[PDB]
Amino acid sequence: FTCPECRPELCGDPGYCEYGTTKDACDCCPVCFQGPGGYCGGPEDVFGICADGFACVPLVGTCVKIP
Amino acid sequence: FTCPECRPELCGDPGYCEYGTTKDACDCCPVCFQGPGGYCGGPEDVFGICADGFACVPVGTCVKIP
Repeated sequence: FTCPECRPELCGDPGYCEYGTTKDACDCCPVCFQGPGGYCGGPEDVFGICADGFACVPLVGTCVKIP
Repeated sequence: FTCPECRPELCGDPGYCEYGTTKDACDCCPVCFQGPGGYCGGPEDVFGICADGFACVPVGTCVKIP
């Protein structure tokens, strides 16, 4: 899948989020940061996007802090 | 592609969901429904998931079903 045109108005809302905020893979809309040890990866990072200092690790993977 | 099994306790918090709660793509993590007019679908509904009585309308937008 390649991303069709974005419109800032359309985006839903993730609510407040503890670890950070960031845009969607094509960079269109904001979503929340996955915490440490929480689901991530998947097609289009649907399962999460790791907060800064953390990297998605598979066995789809999970957020773990790098050195 | 397909889903691996998961740890329920793991899945991150989705927040208070004005339109309601549903399950994962892998049927594991809880998720909030997209409201009316909000972004809808894409690969695996990554973009959104329209609430019962609401349909993806082209990617697409949730539009109330009469």
